[PDB]
Order: sequence, then structure tokens, then C-alpha cells
Amino acid sequence: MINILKGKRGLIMGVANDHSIAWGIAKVLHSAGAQLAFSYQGESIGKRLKPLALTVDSDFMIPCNVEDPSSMDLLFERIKERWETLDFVVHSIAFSDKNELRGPYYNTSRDNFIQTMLVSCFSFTEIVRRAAQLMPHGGAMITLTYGGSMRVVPNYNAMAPAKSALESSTKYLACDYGGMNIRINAISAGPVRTLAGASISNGRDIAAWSKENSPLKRTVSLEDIGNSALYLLSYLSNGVTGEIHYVDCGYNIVAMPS
Amino acid sequence: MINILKGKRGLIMGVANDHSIAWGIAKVLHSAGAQLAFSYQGESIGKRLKPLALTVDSDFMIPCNVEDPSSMDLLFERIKERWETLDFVVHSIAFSDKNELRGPYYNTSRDNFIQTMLVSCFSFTEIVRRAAQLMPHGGAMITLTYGGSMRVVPNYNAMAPAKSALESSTKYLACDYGGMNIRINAISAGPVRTLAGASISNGRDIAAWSKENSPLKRTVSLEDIGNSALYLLSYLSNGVTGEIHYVDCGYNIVAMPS
Repeated sequence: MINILKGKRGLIMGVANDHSIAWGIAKVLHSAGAQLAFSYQGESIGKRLKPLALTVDSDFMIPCNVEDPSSMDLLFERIKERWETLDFVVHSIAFSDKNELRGPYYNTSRDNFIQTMLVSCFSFTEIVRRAAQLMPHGGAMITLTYGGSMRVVPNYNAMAPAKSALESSTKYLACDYGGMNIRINAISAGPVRTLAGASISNGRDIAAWSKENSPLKRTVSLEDIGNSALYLLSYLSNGVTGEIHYVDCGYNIVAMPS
Repeated sequence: MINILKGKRGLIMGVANDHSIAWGIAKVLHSAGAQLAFSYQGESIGKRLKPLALTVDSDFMIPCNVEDPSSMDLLFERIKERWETLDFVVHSIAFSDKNELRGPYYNTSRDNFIQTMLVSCFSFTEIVRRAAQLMPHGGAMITLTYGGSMRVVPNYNAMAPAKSALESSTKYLACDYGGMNIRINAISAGPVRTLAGASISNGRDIAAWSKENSPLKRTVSLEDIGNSALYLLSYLSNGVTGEIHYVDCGYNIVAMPS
């Protein structure tokens, strides 16, 4: 039905388990023809990733700590052992100390702010600038964000400035690389049920509120995000760059409950 | 004649010389009645600040390194020596490596990204959470930003995500402290003639373009910014918090030149 990534290959970052946004995206991209490589943040994740990657015809899995520039250098050296070029990158990496994603934003620690900034924001710049070197004929990349970046979500705390910075960087990178025909966009996802509850202390409440008050009366699925990614990483979105694209079932447009 | 800050006391951060945004602000707030305390970064700045502060009837000058939490604690102990409470805080503190405010954003270094984030963004959180302890009956604070945070200005580079993160944190802090009747807002200033060229490589060109293409055909003055600060820090803006307020002579509204 759709094979618009036939012959294409790319890197998926951020798979932790079968409920990860990065995994939902990977399944859709592979279904459209893409060959996939995966980073993984640790062995316990790597163990879950192996059987998943096999279901998308991949055994290309590379350990990487995105807080460490040398680790990211090594990631791309490993990619190049097999692939001279890349067509796309998916960056779906959200991290902060979850114990600080509770209570007022002002209690955010300097150390958590720095680490959250490096992992949730700057790692996209690090990854993009390495990957662009493998795109001599252009390509496309996405990162993931959330509307809590510039409207206030309780407990989201350190993740908010991080995601706002990430959105800003997405636009600057789109401008840096547009002349090379590399497009750079972000998906601003809504909360995904089950994932949300695991990701932050009030996640279940955030997802429930979002479902009850979105125009479509449902939360976004992993498959919806994957399909939006397929759009943003394929020729279908040839006219689109630097876009913060809401895939949140319309939640963002609602001013107050009906 | 204006005297709406009669009897009020406030902290001014970011005076480096008599062309600093923080200084234009200080002059306006003092003219409206405010008593001022000033932070200063380093001894040469201190020597410049002494005669300036005297012209606004202040000798209340306190050293502070906004990268050093211990130093910020000491700043507030020194304030508490004279003043049980504060009515307002002006945060006009921005820094990035000038060598990296040119060329593509993607060449931003990790260390510069981190330092720019800590100085230009997180220091506002550090300062606000200390200052709120001096505002038992409420008060008002502002920070300074620029529209390059979410629309791409050439060479603005690392400052862009930092300002975007700052704008995000402004809104989160406004929610944290609103229950205490502390209002927190940002002025998104346009470029100021002469300060602009001193601040960034192509600053003169940014200022000239903004002047030629703004609806008002002029650049914002230090006094304009100070008057807007006076609004945002006095009773006049009692209905305003979490606002990113553009004081850029309307430049932001223009889609393309006439």
C-alpha cells in the first residue's frame, strides 16, 4: 500500500521497549520499505531491542550514550562499517531525573538542568551534525517534542526548557542544512497511553486529561506518530522544514473544557 | 512626574556599562521612585558601576557570579542585610562565546552550549527562586529575551536555544509563584543601535535591517525598554504574567519587506 521508503535506510534512536515512540516509528518506517539501524542506551534495553529489531529485518544495533560525544562518534563509525550513506534519522530521546518531575519547576537542580539539556536537547544537534555528513544527496531528520515546552504542564519541569531549546535548535538546524537539501522537523506528540504513566509521576493524569479534552477524544497512538514520521521523512513532505508539527489529536487547539 | 514606584525597592542584574539594557532600565525605574541594588560581575565592571549607581542615588552594589550558586546565596544574604523584602527584580544577563556567534549553528560547542545555558537561562531560575523568599506579599520580576529564540536570526546560534529555554522557564516560574502574587514576565527587545554591533558579529546589520523593516522605522531605545520594564514591574501590569512582551517597534509582525 505504501512503499515510499523502498531503498532507503536510516537510524532510529530512543527505543527502550515495545511501547517507545521510537519503536512505533521504526515499525512504520520499515513497513514502508526502510532498512533500519538502532542505537541503544544500555544492555537491559539492548536485550529487549534484539527480538524487536529482528521483526523489522534488522540486526544492526549499536550501543550509544548520547551524553558522551565520543560515544556518538563511535556510533557513526559503526554505522559506516555497513553504510556509506543514510537517508533519515529519528531522534526520540527524552531524559530527565524523574524524581525532579514532581512539584514546582523552581526546585529543578542545576545538575539535572544540565544533564537534561545535554540529553534531551543538545544530543539532537550532536546527532544531526554527524548524520548530515552521511547525506551527500540530502535527506530528512526528525526529533520529538511536546507542547509542554511553551505551555505549562504540571510536573513537566526541567523537560520544558529542554524541549523549548530543542524546538529552537530544530529551526536553526533546518536553516543550516536546507542548502544541502536536508530537511529537519519535529513531531510534537501528545501523551501516549501507558507510556505516559511510566514516564512521569502524573503521566496517567496527563494522558487522561488529554484524551477527555482533545477534539478527537483519544490519545495519539504509537502508530499515528509513526505515520506522521513517515510523512516527515519521505518525499511527501518535500515542502516542509523547520516545522513543529502537532500530532496530539488536536489537544493543543482547545482553550478550556467544553 | 511619574512616581508609581515610590517606596519600592528592587534588584538590577546585568549592568556592565552605561549602554547596558539593565542600565537603561535602572534609570527609568529610579526616575519612577525606586531604590535600587545592583549586582556586578568582576572588578572592572564594579569600577564602572560605582559612578553610574551614584547617579541613581545608590551605593548598594554586590558582587555576583551567576554561574556560582554560593555566590548567588551570598548576593541575597547581602541584600537581606539592608532589606527585609524586595519589590522587583530585573534580570538582564546574557552571555555566549562570541567566537561561536558566527557561522552555522551546528558548529556550536558542547561547552559553549552549556555555559550559555547556565548564564543566559538557568541563572534566571536561580535568581527568581532566591528573590521569591523576599516577596512575602508578592512582587514582580522580568527577564530579557529576543525574537531570535524561535525565528532564525543569522549567527545568533547558541543564544537561540538559551533564550527559548529562558522564555519557557519564565512561564513555568510564573505558574510556580502566581499563587503568591509574584508576576514573572519577559521583554523581548529589538536590537538597540550600537549595543547590537558590540554584542554580536553582524549586529550592525541586524539592527539596520530591523530598523528599515519595522513598522515604526526606528530601533528600540534603552529608554523604551526601561519604560516597558516600568510597566511590567509596577501595579500597571497587575493583570499580566507569563507574558513574552515584544518591545521591538513591531518588527516581529512583518512577514517580508515592503
